Amino acid sequence: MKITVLVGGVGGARFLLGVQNLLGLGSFADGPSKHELTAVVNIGDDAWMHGVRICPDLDTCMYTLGGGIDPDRGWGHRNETWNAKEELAAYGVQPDWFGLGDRDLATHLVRSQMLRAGYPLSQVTEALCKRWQPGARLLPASDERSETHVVITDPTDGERRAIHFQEWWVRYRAKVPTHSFAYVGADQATAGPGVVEAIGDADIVLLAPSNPVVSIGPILQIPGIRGALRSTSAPVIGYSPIIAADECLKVIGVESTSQAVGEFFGARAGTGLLDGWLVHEGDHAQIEGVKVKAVPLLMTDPEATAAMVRAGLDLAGVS
Amino acid sequence: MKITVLVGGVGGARFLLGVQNLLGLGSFADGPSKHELTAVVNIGDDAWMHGVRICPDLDTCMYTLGGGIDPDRGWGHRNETWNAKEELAAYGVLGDRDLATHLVRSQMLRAGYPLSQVTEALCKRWQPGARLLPASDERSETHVVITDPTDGERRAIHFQEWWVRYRAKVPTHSFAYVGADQATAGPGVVEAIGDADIVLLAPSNPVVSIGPILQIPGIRGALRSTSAPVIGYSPIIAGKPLRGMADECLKVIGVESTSQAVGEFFGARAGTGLLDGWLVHEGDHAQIEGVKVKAVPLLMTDPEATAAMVRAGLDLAGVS
Ligand SMILES: O=c1nc2n(C[C@H](O)[C@H](O)[C@H](O)CO)c3cc(O)ccc3cc-2c(=O)[nH]1
Ligand SMILES: [Ca+2]
Ligand SMILES: [Ca+2]
Repeated sequence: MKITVLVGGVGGARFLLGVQNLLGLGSFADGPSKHELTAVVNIGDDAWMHGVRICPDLDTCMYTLGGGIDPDRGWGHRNETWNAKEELAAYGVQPDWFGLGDRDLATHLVRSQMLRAGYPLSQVTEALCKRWQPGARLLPASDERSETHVVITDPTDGERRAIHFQEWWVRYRAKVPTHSFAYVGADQATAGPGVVEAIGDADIVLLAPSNPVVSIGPILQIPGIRGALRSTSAPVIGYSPIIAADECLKVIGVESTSQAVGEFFGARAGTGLLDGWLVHEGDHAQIEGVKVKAVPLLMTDPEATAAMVRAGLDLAGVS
Repeated sequence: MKITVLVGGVGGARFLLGVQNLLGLGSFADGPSKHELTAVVNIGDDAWMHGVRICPDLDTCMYTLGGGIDPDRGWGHRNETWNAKEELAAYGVLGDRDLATHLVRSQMLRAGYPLSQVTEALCKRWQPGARLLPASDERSETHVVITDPTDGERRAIHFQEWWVRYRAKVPTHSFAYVGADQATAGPGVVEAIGDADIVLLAPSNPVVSIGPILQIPGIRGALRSTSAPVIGYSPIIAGKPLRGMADECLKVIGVESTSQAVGEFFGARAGTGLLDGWLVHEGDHAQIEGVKVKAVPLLMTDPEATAAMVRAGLDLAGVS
């Protein structure tokens, strides 16, 4: 009936596809729907760039579930052109390191016009989703600003500087000496409309195998959201993103193992979040209070991920 | 060595090229010129659209004098795409290269820069070889008052919406210059009109291209008082197949599409009007009391023919 998933990045979007294929939602609708998919989507990477508002995780989910995503980039449109970006370069304006594709820009333009006219992000997203018809509710973790910053040592002058996550990841490639993460605005952000209720009324809550520190983690920094998870009746099942990201675990000093990431989220039995923790084939993890089972955890295609989604329901004991 | 031109539309940009060709400015420069071209540019078609500020006449002048216009289409960039517009259409609500200009312009305006300075910043890239002064740094947007067919009410529509959607489809009652009364003349505009050796009104549409410049407080007063001669060019070209058609915007204000009527619209400086001279196309006549009228070729076939057109205006004014 009702399943809620926390997501970020391309992995979160690909996980949602697996849920949809499993329950006949969205593009995979084969007859009358009998379940509802709700995604709580990271806003930590959102940024104003060139006077327009970029919501990468919401867009990636919207584009992916709607059949518009670039299969080889994982972000932005299929058949994208970059003529507006080329002309911005010809004007010599900055930032020159962030790619605003022509098709993509229409999304940013409509979004920005609505937000400046007072529409909250949740409403903008549903307005944009009417065109894409993703077959899932894409809820921004908040309608208020909550942006992940990165504290680095700047290589041009050796000075400490905070840069938005986008500049750290897209411009520096996570290649600069990096000291910590800051979730600027998280404590002052309210849980987005429907977010607490979606976590509270779910039959199960799933954590997509997205980046733990900078995709899922920032969702968990919104005060209302972490409490909903601790207080909800539904089982909470996490998927480990460690199959062998590594850069962001290092910054907060956590090992890059399914065991360490499991204890990063922690056990509901204690002060933590998880009731179950699924890890990849051949991987072993043990958390007291957390049901751990090793299963195939590679999102090869919507069919393989659907099995991944099933593995979580089975461990949660939910039908 | 100082010539000021009021301009709007594609005709205004083509006229500026002729001035540049005559005085060796911009693209037609050989060695450093000793003349200065200043354009006073209509802002009446400017609009916020899709959250960005679109300024059509300033951009047309900037792209044209900067050599960025597509020679075989005559409008817009070379190698222009319309993919963002395609997606805007799919969303149910504007060239891709064009959008870059709007993105840069809007960021500057929202950061406190006035339109005059925004224009100077964009011109560093285009280098049009002319000073492009917005008629005002305040909003003054030309609307058209229609009878709306959903409810039969008078409604003001932005001229650009009227032009594609409502023109010739519903009763059209008047023009309104929204914001004009609260607008001041743009920086350097009054001084450009006052210090010129000659002021030219390009053969743009008189009501909605030149006309709205004249609604900006201060600009009409500068025109009446300047010591420079004021020479207007008629936009009426007779001899077309089927005798052409009447200008639709002149029709809204019930003015005939003749060089005589457009001349009387601007009127004579000797009276309450604006012209010292009025050039009409060969084979055409106008007689207005106080106004020197001469028929000469008035087709902007190429910068060379436009250069001759500009030369005739200096000759009519008696300015070297
Ligand atoms: O590495 C890049 N990632 C780009 N991304 C992806 C984005 O960086 C994501 O924030 C991270 O890739 C992690 O999700 C975009 C996402 C959008 O919604 C819109 C535009 C972009 C542009 C880029 C880009 O130019 N380079
Ligand atoms: Ca707040
Ligand atoms: Ca009525």
